[PDB]
Amino acid sequence: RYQLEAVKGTSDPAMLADTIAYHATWTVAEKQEILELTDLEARLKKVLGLLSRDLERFELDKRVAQRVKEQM
Amino acid sequence: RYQLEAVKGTSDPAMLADTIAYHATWTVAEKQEILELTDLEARLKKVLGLLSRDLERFELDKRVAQRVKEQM
Repeated sequence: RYQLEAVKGTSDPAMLADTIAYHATWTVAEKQEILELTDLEARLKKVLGLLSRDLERFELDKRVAQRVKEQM
Repeated sequence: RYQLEAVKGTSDPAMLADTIAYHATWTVAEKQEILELTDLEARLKKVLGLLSRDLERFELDKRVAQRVKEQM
């Protein structure tokens, strides 16, 4: 994650969405969609919803993991 | 924001009332039934009752949008 922290001076939002949208691997084809999109706010709210479902399933994974340890 | 300039310029409230009733696009028969009523009371109450309904519809569409994004 130093690859984002060295490009903080670039304030181009569609380019940073192409960066962070690349720096998270959910699906290569939807990253091809985002990398080829014209609109910037659409790809920004898309990456927000993707990080939403990602961190939400992370927390569901932690819930199931504690469930398993307690059943142990 | 150039329709708000004709309602913030002068202080005569009848001209402001008719230009707020004109800046809200509606159906022709409702405009004729507003035209049948000579006072400003019932017609501005009708415009209020429809614009508040418009506010409810926009806020309902936004709430449905956020709940659908989280649900999906």
